[PDB]
Amino acid sequence: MALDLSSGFAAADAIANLQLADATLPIFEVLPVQLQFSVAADFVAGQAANNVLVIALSNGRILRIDLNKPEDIDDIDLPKKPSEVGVIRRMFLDPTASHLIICTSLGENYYLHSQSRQPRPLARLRGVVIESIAWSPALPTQSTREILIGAADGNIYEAYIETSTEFYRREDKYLKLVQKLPDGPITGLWADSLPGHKDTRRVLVATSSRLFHWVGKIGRGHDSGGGASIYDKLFEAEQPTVHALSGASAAAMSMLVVSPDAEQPSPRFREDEVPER
Repeated sequence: MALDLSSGFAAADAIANLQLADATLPIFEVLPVQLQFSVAADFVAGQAANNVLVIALSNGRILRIDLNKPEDIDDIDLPKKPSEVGVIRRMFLDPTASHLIICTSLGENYYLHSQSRQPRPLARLRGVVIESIAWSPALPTQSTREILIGAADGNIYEAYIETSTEFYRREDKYLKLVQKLPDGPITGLWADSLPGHKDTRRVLVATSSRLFHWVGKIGRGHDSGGGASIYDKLFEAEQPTVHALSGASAAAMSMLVVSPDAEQPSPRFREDEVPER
C-alpha cells in the first residue's frame, strides 16, 4: 500500500517529464494522491474543496483529508447499515466551508461537519427523494447561508438559514418552492454572486434532460420575511433560460461550475465590461 503509493507517485512524475521530453509541455500534470487508507470498501464518490478532500465509500464511510497537509486524516465511522441502504452516488462540499453533504442512490441525504464528525439524516426529506443538495457561496460564511435543494422531481426549494454548524436541526425554516423543472431529475444545484450588484446572486440547475438558470438576492433584508417575498416573485415570474440535453442512452449526470476570470478574450461579448465568475 504505502510503498505502492510512493512508487505510483514517482512513476507519474516520470511520465509528466517524458511527455514534455518527447513532445511538448502537457500544461497540466497528473499525479496520484498518496493516501494510506486500509479500507476494503471501494470509492464511489468524492469532493475536493475548501482545502479538504472527501472520499465517499460504498459502505457509507466518509474520509476527510486536508489538501495541503495530506497526512492529516479524519476517518468518520458511520452507524451500521443494511446492504439495502445502497451506496453514495453524489457528493457536495461547500466551496467556502467545511460543511459536507452526502447523497445516496435511495434519495437519502445526510449532513456532516467536523464538529460532530458523524453524519445525520434530514427528517424533512424522509418522504422526499433528493438526488443532490448544495449551499450557495453567494452568501458570506459568517451568519446567514442559502440552501439549494436539488429534488429528483424537478422541484427546486430554497431557504435562508442562520449558521448553527449543524443544518439538519432546522425545521424547514423559510423553505419554499422557487422553480419547477418537470422535464427531469436534478443532478445538483450550484450558485455564486453577481459582481455587478451587491445584493444579487445567480443559481443554475442541472438535470438529466435540461438546464435552467434563474436569479435571486443575497441581501440581509431577505434572511427572513423578505426571503419568502423574493422566492414568490421568482416563482411567479416563470422566466428562466432553458436548454436541453438529449437522452442518448446515458444517465446524463452533470455538474455546474464557475470560471472566476474576466481578463482573457471571449469572442461573444468582448466589450469594455466583461463579467466575472
